[PDB]
Amino acid sequence: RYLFNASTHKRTYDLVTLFNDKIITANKNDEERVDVWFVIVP
Amino acid sequence: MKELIYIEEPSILFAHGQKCTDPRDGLALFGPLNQIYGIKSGVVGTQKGLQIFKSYLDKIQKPIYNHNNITRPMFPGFEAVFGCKWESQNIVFKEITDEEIRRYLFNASTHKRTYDLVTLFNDKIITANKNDEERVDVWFVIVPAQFHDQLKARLLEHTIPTQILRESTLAWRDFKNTFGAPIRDFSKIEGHLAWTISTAAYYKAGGKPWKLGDIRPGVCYLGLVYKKIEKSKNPQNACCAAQMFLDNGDGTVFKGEVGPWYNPEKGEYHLKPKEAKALLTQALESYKEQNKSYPKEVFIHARTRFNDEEWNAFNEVTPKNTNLVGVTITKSKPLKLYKTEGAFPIMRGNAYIVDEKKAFLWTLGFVPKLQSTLSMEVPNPIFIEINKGEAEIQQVLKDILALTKLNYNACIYADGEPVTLRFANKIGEILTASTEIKTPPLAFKYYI
RNA sequence: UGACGGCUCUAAUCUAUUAGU
DNA sequence: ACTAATAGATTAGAGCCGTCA
Ligand SMILES: [Mg+2]
Repeated sequence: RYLFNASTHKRTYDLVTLFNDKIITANKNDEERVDVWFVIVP
Repeated sequence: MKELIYIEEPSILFAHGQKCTDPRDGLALFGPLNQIYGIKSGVVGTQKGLQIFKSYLDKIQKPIYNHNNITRPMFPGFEAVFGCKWESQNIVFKEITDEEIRRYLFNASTHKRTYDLVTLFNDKIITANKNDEERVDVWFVIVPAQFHDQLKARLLEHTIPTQILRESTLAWRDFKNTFGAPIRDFSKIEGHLAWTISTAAYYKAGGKPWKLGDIRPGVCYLGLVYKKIEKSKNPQNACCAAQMFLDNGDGTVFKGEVGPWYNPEKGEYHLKPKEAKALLTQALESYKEQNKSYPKEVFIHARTRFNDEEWNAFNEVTPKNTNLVGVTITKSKPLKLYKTEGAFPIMRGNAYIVDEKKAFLWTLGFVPKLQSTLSMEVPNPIFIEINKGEAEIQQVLKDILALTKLNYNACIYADGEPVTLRFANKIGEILTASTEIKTPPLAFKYYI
């Protein structure tokens, strides 16, 4: 949800952990070979 | 004086969503399922390896024949079967030291020489991957024994596909002996060699040749195996699980659960009580999150009878409405049969039921269309037993045969044992080379 | 390590008992 | 309460050799 500009450390850490774990799991789990990853952020 | 029940052979799928039996027929007729626009290679070794590999690669593009094409279909051409571009004008090459002062490798200190050579190769590959701008997909290694084991173990951390080919495999023409004859004559199975290398290269580049389409939903397959290791106190750890075979709304999956759970005892090949829970706990959620639902029915394969307390612990661990069955497969059981007439053996797919649980099954019987038998001599059966669990015997007997053709490392018509145990065994010896590996990857590409 | 199969020798724990200091 | 010697019956490594007359 919205936690204001405060807790900005947690604010960036949560999102970056989510994206990083998603990318790492995709790289180490899926079978199809990929070359580039285009990240779309709102 | 008992009738033997015959089970019809299952079928596989190919391009355009159509069915067939032999993978080679589908390849020569419809090719692969998914398509990759091409592959970019990369080679390491000596310049002799470079010229030999280039010569062989340009030899592949033209069709080749077999001694008796009915026994083995002909190879029509790499681009014909696949249409995937693979040329000999896009190869990168990193030179190796060639003076080779340590020419005494085969008769010297094994550990030091192996560590030095594997360090050299791995460091060169890492430097090439982390420095050069040009992209790479696979790597072929040519070398002129506890040797190939360490090569993949250290590189497993960096998630890079790899392949190794013997120096005598490609240029077998001049590989003569003291008599002068080739030591590994390949004058009859060159087409099948091309088949095997081409399919291995296509898979390891990210292409999926074929998938099953005669499977039922709500089922999961699993297997376990044990291997011997002695470092300090002989901890018979093993317990290297494999296979998941889950089914989402559409598709096949071969991730599996990996990690060497430890059995500290000496001869207790039976699983530890503490480690048992973690295996099923790590197996369940992988299917759950992909398919959004729990697996109603599950399967367990093995190769050794296990005690009761592990089964109990699994029973409390397993969720509601899930049946647990442990299927034991044995290969060394003398049940030599004989066809009454002719110089010719029995078919494949014949099953013999002795009781409610135990059974004898054949896989190495002649194909009706191959005009010959896979086994060199009269084949021997395999024994199937159900230790614990309640289910229908007939569907289990027919279902194992469906998993006798998913061998991606080769293009044989079928393999005796189901490839689940083969995958687990293959993971075993390659994951135990180095004990410093943490969180191993969950893909079959890197170590096959 | 091309991959499969058929073989050939070597080793080892778990039962249940005996002889044994 | 553990140390040797005979069996039945499981259970795992390695090493050769052919490739379907
Ligand atoms: Mg291989």
